[PDB]
Amino acid sequence: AKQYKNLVNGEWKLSENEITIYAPATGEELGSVPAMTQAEVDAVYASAKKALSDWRTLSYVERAAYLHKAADILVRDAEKIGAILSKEVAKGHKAAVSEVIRTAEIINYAAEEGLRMEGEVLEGGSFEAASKKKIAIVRREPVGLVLAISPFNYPVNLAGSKIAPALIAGNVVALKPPTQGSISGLLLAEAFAEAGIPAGVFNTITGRGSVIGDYIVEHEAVNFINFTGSTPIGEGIGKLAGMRPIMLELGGKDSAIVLEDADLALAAKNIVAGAFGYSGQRSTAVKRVLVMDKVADQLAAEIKTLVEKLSVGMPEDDADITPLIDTSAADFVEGLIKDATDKGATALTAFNREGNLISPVLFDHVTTDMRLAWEEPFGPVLPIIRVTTVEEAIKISNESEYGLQASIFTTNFPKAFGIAEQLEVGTVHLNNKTQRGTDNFPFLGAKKSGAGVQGVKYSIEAMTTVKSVVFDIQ
Amino acid sequence: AKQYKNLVNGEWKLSENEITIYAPATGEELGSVPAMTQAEVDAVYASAKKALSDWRTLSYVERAAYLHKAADILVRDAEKIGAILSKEVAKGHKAAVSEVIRTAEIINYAAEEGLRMEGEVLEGGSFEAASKKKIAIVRREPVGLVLAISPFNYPVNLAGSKIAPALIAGNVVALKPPTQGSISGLLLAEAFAEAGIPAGVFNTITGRGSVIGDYIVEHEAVNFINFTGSTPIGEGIGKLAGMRPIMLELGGKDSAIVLEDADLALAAKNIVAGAFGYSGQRSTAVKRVLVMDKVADQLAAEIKTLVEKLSVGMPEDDADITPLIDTSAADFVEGLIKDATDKGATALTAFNREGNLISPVLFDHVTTDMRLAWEEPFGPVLPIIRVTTVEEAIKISNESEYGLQASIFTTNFPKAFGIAEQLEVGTVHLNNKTQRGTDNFPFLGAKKSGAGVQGVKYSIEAMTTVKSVVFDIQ
Amino acid sequence: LAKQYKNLVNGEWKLSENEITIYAPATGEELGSVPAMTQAEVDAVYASAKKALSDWRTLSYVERAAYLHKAADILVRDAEKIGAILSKEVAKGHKAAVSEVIRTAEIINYAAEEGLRMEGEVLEGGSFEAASKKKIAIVRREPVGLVLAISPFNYPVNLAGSKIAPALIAGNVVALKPPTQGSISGLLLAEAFAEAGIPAGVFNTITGRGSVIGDYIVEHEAVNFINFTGSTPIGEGIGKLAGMRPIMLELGGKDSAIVLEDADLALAAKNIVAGAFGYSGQRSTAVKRVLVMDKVADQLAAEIKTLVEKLSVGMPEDDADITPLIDTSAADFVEGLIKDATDKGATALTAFNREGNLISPVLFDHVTTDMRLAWEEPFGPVLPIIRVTTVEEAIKISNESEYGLQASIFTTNFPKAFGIAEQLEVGTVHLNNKTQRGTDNFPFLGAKKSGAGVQGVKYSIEAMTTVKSVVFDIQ
Amino acid sequence: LAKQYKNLVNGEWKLSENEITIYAPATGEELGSVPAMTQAEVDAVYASAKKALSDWRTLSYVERAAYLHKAADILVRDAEKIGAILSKEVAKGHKAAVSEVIRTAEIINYAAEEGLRMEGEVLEGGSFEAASKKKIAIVRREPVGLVLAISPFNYPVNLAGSKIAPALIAGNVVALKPPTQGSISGLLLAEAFAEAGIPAGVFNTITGRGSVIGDYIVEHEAVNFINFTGSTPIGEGIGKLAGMRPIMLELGGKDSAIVLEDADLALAAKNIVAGAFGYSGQRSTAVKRVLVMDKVADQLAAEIKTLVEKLSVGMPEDDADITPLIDTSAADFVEGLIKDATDKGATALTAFNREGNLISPVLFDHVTTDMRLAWEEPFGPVLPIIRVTTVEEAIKISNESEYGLQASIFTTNFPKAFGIAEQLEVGTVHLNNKTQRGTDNFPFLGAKKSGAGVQGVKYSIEAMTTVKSVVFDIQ
Repeated sequence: AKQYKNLVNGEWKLSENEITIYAPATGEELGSVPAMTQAEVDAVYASAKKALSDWRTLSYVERAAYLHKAADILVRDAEKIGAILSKEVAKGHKAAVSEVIRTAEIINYAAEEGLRMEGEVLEGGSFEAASKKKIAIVRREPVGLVLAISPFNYPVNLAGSKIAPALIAGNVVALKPPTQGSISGLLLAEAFAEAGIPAGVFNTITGRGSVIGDYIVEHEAVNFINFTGSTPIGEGIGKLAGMRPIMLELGGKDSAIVLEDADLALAAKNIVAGAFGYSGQRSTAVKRVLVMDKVADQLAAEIKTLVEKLSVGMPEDDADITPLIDTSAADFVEGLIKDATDKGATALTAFNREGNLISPVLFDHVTTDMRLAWEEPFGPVLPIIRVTTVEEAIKISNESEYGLQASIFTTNFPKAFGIAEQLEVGTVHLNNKTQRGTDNFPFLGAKKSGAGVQGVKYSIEAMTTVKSVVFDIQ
Repeated sequence: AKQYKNLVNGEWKLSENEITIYAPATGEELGSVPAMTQAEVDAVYASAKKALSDWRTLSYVERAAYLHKAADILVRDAEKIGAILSKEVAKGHKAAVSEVIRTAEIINYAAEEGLRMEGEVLEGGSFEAASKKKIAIVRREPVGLVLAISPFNYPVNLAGSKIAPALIAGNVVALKPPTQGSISGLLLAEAFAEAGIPAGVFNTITGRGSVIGDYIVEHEAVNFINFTGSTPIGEGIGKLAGMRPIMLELGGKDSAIVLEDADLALAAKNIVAGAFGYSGQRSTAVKRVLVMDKVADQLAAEIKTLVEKLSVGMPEDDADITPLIDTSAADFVEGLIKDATDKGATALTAFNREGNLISPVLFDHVTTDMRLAWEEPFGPVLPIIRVTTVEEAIKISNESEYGLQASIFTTNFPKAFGIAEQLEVGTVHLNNKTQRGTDNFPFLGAKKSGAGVQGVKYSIEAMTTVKSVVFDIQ
Repeated sequence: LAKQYKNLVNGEWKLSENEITIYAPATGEELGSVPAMTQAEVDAVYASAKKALSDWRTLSYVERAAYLHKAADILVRDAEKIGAILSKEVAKGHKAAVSEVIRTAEIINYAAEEGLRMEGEVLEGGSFEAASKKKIAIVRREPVGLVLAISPFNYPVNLAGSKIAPALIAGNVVALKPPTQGSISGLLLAEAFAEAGIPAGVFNTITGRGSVIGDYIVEHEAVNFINFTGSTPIGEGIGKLAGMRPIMLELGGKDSAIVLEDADLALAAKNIVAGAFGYSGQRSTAVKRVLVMDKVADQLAAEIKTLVEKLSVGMPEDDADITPLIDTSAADFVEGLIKDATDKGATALTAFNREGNLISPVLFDHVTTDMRLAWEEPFGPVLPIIRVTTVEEAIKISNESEYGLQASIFTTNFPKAFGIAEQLEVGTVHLNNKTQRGTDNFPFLGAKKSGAGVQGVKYSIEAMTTVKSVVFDIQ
Repeated sequence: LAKQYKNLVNGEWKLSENEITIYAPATGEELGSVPAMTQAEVDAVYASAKKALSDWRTLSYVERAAYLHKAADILVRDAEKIGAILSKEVAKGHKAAVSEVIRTAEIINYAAEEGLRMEGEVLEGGSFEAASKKKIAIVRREPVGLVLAISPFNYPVNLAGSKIAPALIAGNVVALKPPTQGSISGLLLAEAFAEAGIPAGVFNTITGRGSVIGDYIVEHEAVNFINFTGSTPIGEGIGKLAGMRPIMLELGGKDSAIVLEDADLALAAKNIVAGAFGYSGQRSTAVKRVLVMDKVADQLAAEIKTLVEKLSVGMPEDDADITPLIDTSAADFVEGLIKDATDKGATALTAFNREGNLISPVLFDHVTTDMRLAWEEPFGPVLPIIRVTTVEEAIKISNESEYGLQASIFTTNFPKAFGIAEQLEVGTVHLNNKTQRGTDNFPFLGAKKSGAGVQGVKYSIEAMTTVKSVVFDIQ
């Protein structure tokens, strides 16, 4: 347990006050992180804007080199970092190390994607004959200062997924990790520091959201806000952003539509893996099964068999189901479970809770009057909602305020594509669980699920603008 | 003078209350536009969302046919529409007709640009070997209901520049013109009505900002806000946008940097043309001259002689300088002229005001102490600021809160490019006035100049999103 | 009614001292004559084209597009007039011939709008080495120069315009050499461009005997690009005569229809027959061999047989499904394939009949790969059904062909169909539908002997443009 | 010291019954020997490549990229080992030879990362016709098959890797035929791919005598694509042997450097001399004629003269600017161009000397269009200065050449330079800098006799790929 420091203008800085961070699964004290003041935030942003001029005028090759070096150090330190990440957010140990490796893969991919950035030459003669000698040389430029806010459930992966695309394009960056997860974000920062990233190009901010939460987002120095977290926090960010560009990755309630001709064994396998991965603490998780009545009984029984095999225990033992992030999270999940039971749902697996470790709960015969049909639990509970027509399944799917992803299980792929067109989501996975991977694919959501398009090349594009130079050929 | 009506769900609807419109130059009564209630706004949006489903399922070529017919109708009625448009916002008669013709060019170009919408196919094997059989089919979709808000100084051109890109992409649209400029916006709507646009696919809103101003923007049926107007109004819109995507075309203070090796006569021609067009009531217009001392005196003389040749009079006579949009506008410009005179600027041309018809005022020896060096006048007044180094011109240029376009006048193009890379603007014009065109080129502004990227293909991309369908090849 | 037709040369209409009489293949009716150009007259066409190139490539895209749109308008106006003669010249159904002219106008309009929004690119030296971070490349599109467009008899207007309009929008000049059978239809298409006001020499035509100018028009150093549709052997020859100059070749095919056990057999049969016997099978893109899993072969053969029996057999003016073949050699060849299959023991499910060069549609079942009909492109109304017992065997037999234009897969398992498509050596695979070139914005290409280059509108434009790079250092 | 080298054949190293001994062109030193393959041994190379193609193209992009990155890493490691031998083999400066190997590694790495993230497209039938609005085309990239790569003596590693890496990342298999003079350097490159673990048959080498296998390796049916850099006459012969198969040719140049009256003459002279005399002028891309406005010609000539007189002349081991030319025939040819210019009255501003095949750098002024040096590519250290009176004249003379690779424009008026560039019949125009292929992400192409196809990394990958369309109807 160390006293961790922020990276500020090439230096490691403590603050007057600090926040002690405990392992959710064991209460073990892991260390402290600084409680930055609003003025300390100003200093970070000031250092970053000063470094921006020299950073954006480097070559793409040179900026890519730092990112590649940082990714190499992350791979080297994957076990060290993953061990601490595992404790900090109660994530299975092996899964935590895999998160660090995936972050390195994304950083390397972003570097090589961004370095081949291309512009366009537009012909005035495409629009009016009199301007045929006028051409526009359109080149990309960084937006400036990117504020990256990562989430507790991917405190390294969804930090690097923001940082690396921003840096390659010439942006400078300030990372605000979640307090629960700030140790992991600082451990990611060290790899960038050791890679030699110039002073102020990349910095970190830590503190409680009461002191600095709104402040870091409102600050006029910030040119882009890239956030992953809860919908209510993300909606608040949208207001404070003003005219500034944003990327928001918010909640989800992904539907898994199972038609009558589906491969029920494949459906059940994917639904359980996607729904209960990391105890259901993921935006891109199967969170409601919309199953045609004719196959519902059998599908529910095969899902139940797989849920009962999920291990329930501690992160260090690589348990499928680990304790939730904090007591409020599990209290909210328990309330949803109770509301379903009170309204008549069938508990195919039994609710149990020891501390914040909730056993995986599978409900059948869930109806739309139950909170569990709509509210995102961020816990290990899955509702099965029976439907009688595919039109009903589409309407119930679309009635959700969320629209991140959806799955369609069916052997009729032309019909599945037609269904996909009508779903109000970013991505539809056919005969597979929802997921944001592979990380080159676009990742986005409709409605309250957020704004902007992620995925590596899409993040790069989102965090750049264009500069047009127009002249007349003579 | 007639009673004008809003296009709502295929019918021309009146309101209980109405607003009488008068020509700003003559006081002639041109007619009345409806003063909608919030309930009538609700009905407009309900019609749009109800028409969205059928509209988005049409083929691209079917949507393009409506736009082509609307543009053909505008060309037919260009004289008729321009004649009234000239009265409504005191634009030169010939320039008003040219606006309508240009709008049709944009509408046709948008139709053909958008109908060739392509998707992309991404390989899971680009990122990891285990996903080589997984591919993503990424296709474009509309964002939903687009609220289009046009400006008084281009009430047709910068209405159609938003409507056509939206429509071709399968969005539905509600056009909120400015009250002064609503007749022209409704005349534009007639062209779309006569083209047979399905009921609810395109609608108009008119009314008072105090009743429906914020209501139309914050309404939850609106999925995209596309606005051109003043920077304080745009800032208000960004706050009300929340998470929803926006496009804002706000103010400008475009600088014209004139170096020592410049063609001073050519610079003066372009500077005067760009600065005093439509009496300076344009966001993209030379609004300040940053000239090196050595050539300042000769440049000022060449600019002065050209300002003296500008005609000053009534729109129907095609005067270069016409009466400003309203008395508040002229009052504000008079105050900037007075503040510069009182601080010691040399008026190379005489300030004369007759009603709201202000004569073109050219100031020399302007300094950063004066309001005219920074504030956007939206009137026929042009400051000349002398600088000693290129670094000083760049610093003064970027110190503005606006960053729309810039002009560089020089014979050294490699140097001009290096300067353009440092200017915080969307577009840099070499040896030419700042201008929005050609309409296929990107049009964007940095800082308080707005958000998002316009130009035809860029507009279409902004007002679409993507839908990814992922599946495994077997 | 048998007019004497003229070539469009540098804005003028020119006869030649000798001529070639064109006869209707279905009736023998004399339709007119076309000039038999000398090599010296070809020289004049090419000299006029290169002269016009300088002023044509320097027009704006908008100006070039306006000419194309006008020409397409005129084609739509005269679609009945032109289709009436096209039908006679190549013995194509009257309604089909008119539809060809309409489809050509749609391609021309689409090419103009596709080509005018062509874009360049800006590349960063700093993408590759830090020392060149201030060096940028401004890359803009340019035409290749003079494009020789050679159209085919089976689409003498459609696959003339598919070359002319993409070439013209990008700033190329064009010379159209139709086939003798199809030259009248090509000159009628030329009328529309002339009336559209296309500048003198920007678009020209050439007609003549192959023994006089056949190789000459290709070997001429004035030609910078050859865009050809026709037979494989004739296309192979052009490949040698082209030298280093770029080419596009649209040659023959032997498209396979793979029918799996889970396929909708009735739908598969409908698509197979429509694609196989359209225009009497005289189409490079067309189902020319059914590879059917044995479990469903009997039912599929029965479904196909009943449709083939319903095909009409008659004259172009009657819009018969099966019209007379292009000439006597073509019909003899088809009869030879029919006789080899019969002699080797194939089952004729429909009756062979021949009146002149009008061959009735022949469906064969139980075809084996020792039969010529299994491999050789007939360009006639005959279709073999070949039974297989595994998908792997169907893939091997499909890929053993020297042709690789398109393939159809009929199945309800689309993930599997995609895996099969990855292994098929073809340009395009159609799922639960017949092979086809359309829609004309899609890519159209063949592997192996089926051709060279990628067509479809935007792809055809890219093939007939090059790049001009301007590199400078920012200071 | 002199080693016996072997070809890489299906993952094994093979000798041949006969071999070819390679000697250092600067010293006559015996460097080693390479096999003299027979036609049957060529058959075995191509058969092994075609067998490996199926397994190679079904790998993921990342897997293929990993092999390329490993090979480059090995190349950087052995850059001094390989550079030292390359220096001797083609009489290139020792330092410049090592740099060529390093640049090859850089190009290989760039091609790996460029190729792995190439994408397909989804096209809408509803863009062309309403009735097809539910039909979509899923268009993905596929390799062309076996790529024959032919590298040149002047860049035997760099312009081998510029073909091998783009070909491989796209899923093609490759056979590399280096030039005899340069075959050792080509086989040393092959070792780096072998040590990287490239699967057997995916990459192979061929060496032999042109009189034995010269045409055979190109005419072979197994080859699906020929990618060649070398002389124009050799490249012309490849075009006809290629048939319908796609090709890329990098041939000769006669790049003009147009110097206008407002140009910085001192900077123009520096760039002209560095470009014209690099590697003794043995480069297709290189200033080979100066077209200078007569008002500044006198001052430019003296500025060029001063720098030419400073160039070092000597052995590769000493890193001289001017090294011995590749062989005697090449020096004889350059001497004949120098003599023709002298005999026709040109002014020699620097003296002509020839030690063996080491020719001193000759600058000629007052060169006229009747002199062979004004037109013919010397591939030697001689540079003509040609005085013009108008920019129009400079454009005309430039465009009269049968070569059209690149051109330089030296001036302060960039809008005018851009207008001049549009009129130049070349691939790339450099403003106020020497002509050059780099940076290697930029397009590299030539007009007229200067080649065919567009090079540069991403352009090379696109040229050696095709498309596979899968079309279906949404329900």
